[PDB]
Amino acid sequence: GMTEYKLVVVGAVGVGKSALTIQLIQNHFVSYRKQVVIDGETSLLDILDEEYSAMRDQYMRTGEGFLLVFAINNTKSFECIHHYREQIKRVKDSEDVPMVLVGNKSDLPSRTVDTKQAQDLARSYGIPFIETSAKTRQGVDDAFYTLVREIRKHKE
Ligand SMILES: Nc1nc2c(ncn2[C@@H]2O[C@H](COP(=O)(O)OP(=O)(O)O)[C@@H](O)[C@H]2O)c(=O)[nH]1
Ligand SMILES: *CCC(=O)N1CCN(C(=O)CNc2ccc(Br)cc2C)CC1
Repeated sequence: GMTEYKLVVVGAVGVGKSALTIQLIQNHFVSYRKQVVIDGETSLLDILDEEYSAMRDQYMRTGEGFLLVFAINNTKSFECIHHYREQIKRVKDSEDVPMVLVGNKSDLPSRTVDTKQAQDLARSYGIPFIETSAKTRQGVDDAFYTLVREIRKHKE
């Protein structure tokens, strides 16, 4: 009776992909599944489980929506976003794939990527940007819920 969405969290190593997922589900900071209610509608999210790692194309292809995560104190991680977005476009064979740009570790003061640079990038890609902290939970439900909204809009 309930929609199920396969979400992929992608980004450079140590940007907080795992921590974001654990925060979402367990509300704690040290596939995975969670049911959420968004706009009145219950959905089951299935979040599929070194500088950076390249992910299997077949794995990427199973995602219905993607969080593109970088860490706001890691400029190299922000550089990687382009490559992950290009991989998603390639494997999904579409310029229009549900995605959100996520700038993580917003609780840290050592910032090297300005909110405005990321805002401008996300505008160029035509996607929402959300600053998050896996540590404080700031932004976390917003990132995932916004992604589900993107998926639902795309399906309509
Ligand atoms: N301060 C802070 N540290 C974070 C945040 N998210 C992740 N970390 C830390 O960053 C490191 C890498 O996080 P991890 O989830 O393993 O990154 P992944 O490789 O992208 O899955 C760990 O030491 C985490 O505790 C966050 O929002 N704030
Ligand atoms: C900073 C992030 C970055 O430079 N990249 C580029 C490499 N990459 C890929 O995902 C592309 N490589 C890839 C993927 C699947 C298969 Br099958 C084979 C290959 C070579 C990670 C992001």
